Amino acid sequence: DAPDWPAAFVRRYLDAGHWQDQSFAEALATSAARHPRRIALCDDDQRLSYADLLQRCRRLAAGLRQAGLAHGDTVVLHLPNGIAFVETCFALFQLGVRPVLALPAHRQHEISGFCRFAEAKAYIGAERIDGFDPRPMARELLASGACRMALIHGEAEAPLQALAPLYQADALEDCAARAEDIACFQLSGGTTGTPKLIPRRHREYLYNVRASAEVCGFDEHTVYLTGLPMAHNFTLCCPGVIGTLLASGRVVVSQRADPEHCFALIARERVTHTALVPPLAMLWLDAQESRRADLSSLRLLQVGGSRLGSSAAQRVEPVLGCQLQQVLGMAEGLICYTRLDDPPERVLHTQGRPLSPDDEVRVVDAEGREVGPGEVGELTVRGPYTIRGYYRLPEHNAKAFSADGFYRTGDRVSRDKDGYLVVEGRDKDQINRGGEKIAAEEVENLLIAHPQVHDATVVAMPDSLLGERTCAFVIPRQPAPSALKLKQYLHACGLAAFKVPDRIELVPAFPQTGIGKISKKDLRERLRRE
Ligand SMILES: N#Cc1ccc(C(=O)NS(=O)(=O)OC[C@H]2O[C@@H](n3cnc4c(N)ncnc43)[C@H](O)[C@@H]2O)c(O)c1
Repeated sequence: DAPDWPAAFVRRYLDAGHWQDQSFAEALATSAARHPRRIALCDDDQRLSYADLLQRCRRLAAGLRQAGLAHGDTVVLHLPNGIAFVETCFALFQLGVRPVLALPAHRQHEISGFCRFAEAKAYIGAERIDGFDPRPMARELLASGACRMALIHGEAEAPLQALAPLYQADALEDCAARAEDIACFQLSGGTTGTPKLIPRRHREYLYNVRASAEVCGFDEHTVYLTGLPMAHNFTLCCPGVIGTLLASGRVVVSQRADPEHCFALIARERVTHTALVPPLAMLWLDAQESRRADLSSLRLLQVGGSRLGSSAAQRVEPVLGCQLQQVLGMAEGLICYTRLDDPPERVLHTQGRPLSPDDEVRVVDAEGREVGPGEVGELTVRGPYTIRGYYRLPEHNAKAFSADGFYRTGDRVSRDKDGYLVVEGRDKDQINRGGEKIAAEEVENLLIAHPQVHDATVVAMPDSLLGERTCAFVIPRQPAPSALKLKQYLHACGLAAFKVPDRIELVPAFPQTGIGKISKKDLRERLRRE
């Protein structure tokens, strides 16, 4: 069902001290006991101390148990960023009930799939999420038998049930979860959904949190803004919301990543840390009048999910006044971080080095040969917080994991002389133009350096004579440059002639994935049909 680490690995990871003997609920209880009255979590109106958060989680756990959720059950958790997300997560952790961590952007196709694949006892959602009313969907989940109950935070009508009254139960003090148990199902973030369920276990996911918190300098004075969906691995655990809580910092909830909102929130709450994907970082760097906000509290911006090119990376410290950290991560495991004392050569041009000393990285060619230093190949990895299989997916798992347990990421990377990863992109985003390979990131980074370019993305399109030609989609800043002007600019930059895009499309926006990454797959489909 959930392939485990072989015994030799379990022993090593315990011996090394990576895997400790606490579940998520116990870890939060321990943190809360260190600083019970300090504010742990705040939104626009509500501010919860560690002690009140813990008590609210224990009461909700009692109410969920009364509603029929039992140790070993699964639920689909589909909430917007907020206090209820945190409370519900940790209440389920306490009960040993596993949440599938659905994104706000997920809709009926995904949510129904998750409920059915996991045999979820409940859907837990809100009266509104990401501009969508999920309540008709939730009623259809019940009517079709996708789940047995549907709990809604907010107003709803029968046969949906209300989540808020379950907080009135007497606090449950016991914890049913074991450190070796599956704690939750993360979701894959590939380009061919429906997302796959990723079993994360308490002890390994907590190692992910603790090690990330140390690398990122989290401490008691960390004020973390949720700039991405809390359900996502980056926001939740790297070090994320849970890392902040376990460091006894304070989490500031936001349901929006636009700089007009977030910059005011940073000034009001004296935010110190956040994490974004590159398209959102570009919005923050290009914020106009909003930059009048007092951002002086900001200490660290993590950027990952997709590569932040050096042109944009170089602007972070001058414009925002904070340190940059680049992060390569995946919900399946491996995180790579640039370090807080790393020189600019690493921070501007790489996506970090592996989090754990026991992360085993192999970069291989199509034949499975390990490539030479600085050469590009497929990233494969095994380690102390990287899964050995997706949940209940033996057929796919036989293809996605090597015989010796390495996860095949589908990412193309090289490694520099110090072990830092440099991500070319996804395997499917490669470009072969008449036999000449083109690094899309090289061309994109040059375009993004242009003063009237906001963002740029380069994809392949079919061509009878060359097999593939290239098309750059470019979001301008006014006054917008023409395709011809950008081609002249790339020439002035020294770009090789065959790397200049055959076609340049000026557009207002790019199609995006669930947490805001650019969907190159959607752009290629748009070209293919045309
Ligand atoms: N801390 C942390 C953290 C950060 C991001 C994710 C995340 O993005 N998870 S993910 O499961 O949604 O997607 C994974 C896939 O994103 C791509 N990718 C991610 N970072 C990339 C980068 N800096 N440069 C280029 N590509 C990157 C790869 O293709 C990769 O396989 C996460 O889980 C944790």
